[PDB]
Amino acid sequence: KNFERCELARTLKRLGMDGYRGISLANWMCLAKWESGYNTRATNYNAGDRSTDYGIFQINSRYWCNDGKTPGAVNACHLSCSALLQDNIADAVACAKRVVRDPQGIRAWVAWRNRCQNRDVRQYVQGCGV
Repeated sequence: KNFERCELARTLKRLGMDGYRGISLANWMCLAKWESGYNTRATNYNAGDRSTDYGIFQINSRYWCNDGKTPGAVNACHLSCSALLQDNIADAVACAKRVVRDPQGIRAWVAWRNRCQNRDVRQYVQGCGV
């Protein structure tokens, strides 16, 4: 499913993402935008280390979810990577929260550092009623 901007903003807000561990909704939107373009079915195989990024947040199989084909991987979110490919983003949001509970916080995603950190992210939630 490809979410429309404001639709996603409220979906994330209802899921408890607004200010989760100090992370604003605009930051989460900027993350999803640059990671998948708001596409829940987005996937990226990393030939270099044999891992795969799944869903709207492009969560990696090496540490977060289990797909059974990533060498020496763990499943910190305790989810089949398949759960990160559903139209319903509840499980992906639960896993994204797990990711940020670690020391790096939102910085875990390099794309957030590249395109959201110290950037004007207000545009992501303007007019969405959040």
